[PDB]
Amino acid sequence: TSILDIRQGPKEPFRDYVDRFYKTLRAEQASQEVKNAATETLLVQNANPDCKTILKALGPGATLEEMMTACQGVGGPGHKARVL
Repeated sequence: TSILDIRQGPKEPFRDYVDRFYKTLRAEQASQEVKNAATETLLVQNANPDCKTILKALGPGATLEEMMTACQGVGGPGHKARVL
């Protein structure tokens, strides 16, 4: 029931990931250093690796739209041969 549980699933869309992130955040919006703790940085940090890279390129203060746009860009399943 922690924000950690909020991760960027493989088959899970970024939207669902954000919903969870914001769901847990609002579940107990608080931390030992919320100020120092950049929520956005948490989502990105708690986000996949590639997304992290894409988010890194994004900017130190991208918008949800930009975050979702980059996430949507992230690679994935793109072929016939059923992925492992």
